[PDB]
Amino acid sequence: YTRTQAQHLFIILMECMKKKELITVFRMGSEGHQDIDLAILTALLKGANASAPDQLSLALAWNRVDIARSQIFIYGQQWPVGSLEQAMLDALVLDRVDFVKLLIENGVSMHRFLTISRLEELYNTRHGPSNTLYHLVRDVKKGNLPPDYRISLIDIGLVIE
Amino acid sequence: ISKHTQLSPTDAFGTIEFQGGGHSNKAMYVRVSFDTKPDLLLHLMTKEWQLELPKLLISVHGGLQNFELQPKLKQVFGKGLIKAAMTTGAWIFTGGVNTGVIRHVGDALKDHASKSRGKICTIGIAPWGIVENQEDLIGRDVVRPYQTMSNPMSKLTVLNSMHSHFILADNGTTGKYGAEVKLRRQLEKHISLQKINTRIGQGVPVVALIVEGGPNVISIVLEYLRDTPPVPVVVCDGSGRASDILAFGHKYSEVTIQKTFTYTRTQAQHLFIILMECMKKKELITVFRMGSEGHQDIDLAILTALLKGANASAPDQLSLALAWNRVDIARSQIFIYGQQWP
Repeated sequence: YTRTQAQHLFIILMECMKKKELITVFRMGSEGHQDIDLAILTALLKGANASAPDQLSLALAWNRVDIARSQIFIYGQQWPVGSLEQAMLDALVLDRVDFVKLLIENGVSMHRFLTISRLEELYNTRHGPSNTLYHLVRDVKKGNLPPDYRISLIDIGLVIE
Repeated sequence: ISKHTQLSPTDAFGTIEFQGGGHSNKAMYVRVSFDTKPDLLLHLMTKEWQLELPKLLISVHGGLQNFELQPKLKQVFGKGLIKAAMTTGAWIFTGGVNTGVIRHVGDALKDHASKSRGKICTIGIAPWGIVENQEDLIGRDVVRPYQTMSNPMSKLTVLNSMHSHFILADNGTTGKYGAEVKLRRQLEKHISLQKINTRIGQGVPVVALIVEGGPNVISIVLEYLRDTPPVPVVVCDGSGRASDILAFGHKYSEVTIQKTFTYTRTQAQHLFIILMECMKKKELITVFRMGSEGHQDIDLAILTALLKGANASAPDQLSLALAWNRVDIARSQIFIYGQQWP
């Protein structure tokens, strides 16, 4: 295939095999990861060499619940304190029902998570699909509203009434 | 010290709501001394908790470390245990904390509860010194919320959810085991002698289930086999612990050069004396293997071991099968060729 044994690519080949922690091989029925789409995504989580919260954030961004279920949520992960709470808040803002269910099943409790400030933050999000809450808040509290306005829980009570 | 503690009264009983899980599960609990008489415990469990007297008792002795069972084996084990505990009105005695085989029992209960009706009377007998929150449970006869979140650096373990009742026994210490084994064995002995509703004269049958284990699992198996009423046990092979060693030793009854496993103090220390005593009393051991031997269903393996383990006559076996409401068990075992009914 090359210029006989006189010319070889063995130096670069052995350097690559020295850095073989990142190589992923996809074989039909021989090794694991029989799905190539799983082979690509699982290589990205370990290839980033980041913590569990960063892997969970990446899986949340990709909207792949099974990837986080089979890889991120395993035995002995040692989440930092206050990380699952932030993951739950991010999943709640981005409208990820499957991740909310998975985080609920894996330890987090809604009674301690929900505070007044967190609910205020939830009511003033920009992610997710469109909604008509701003028009209702404008219609309730007088004819005029400032542009850069934070919607307080009093306004939500007024619009509910 | 030489057990110089204060004999204070009990101050923790009621019901706990396991906050955090996706299941709304209630669990009654009491905190009693480890020297409490079995009769009073049975009175509490029968009259205060409104539990009917069981037709069967199952002990789930296993390893303490968080081992992992391979797939296609833990699933069938969980399904068989659930079916045996649900079709037959029975109690399950577990460790209680969320470590070892108790986690497997917990997820088996959790998977069943999402598909079928009914409740399983799972009872956990755990020491008080290992719970992650000794506080948050002192409220007497009042619902106390409990958190299932696990902190790996807390050096303790959380109470396993999906358990119907808890018996928290304390010897006064904190952070060590050994305060519940004797009480659990005494309660099993006292409930075994309890009379079933049938007027034949037979007590509640008791079986033991072994998954994973350790050096003390051989000791408790030997103690079960040496009881004045013998108690059958059931073991598994795909665990990788002394249960697998026991299953291997079940074959070739009376290979002594295979006593090296880097698991105990070399060849100088061995459990071969107790192992060979258990293999001398191997008529009660039952081994469940996937596709190798017979009894491919573990729920059938448990029930068939109880009929032969009682060493009773055909009428008593038929009465037991009638009480368990298992027609197939009597059809395939009791009604065979040459039974000689009185």
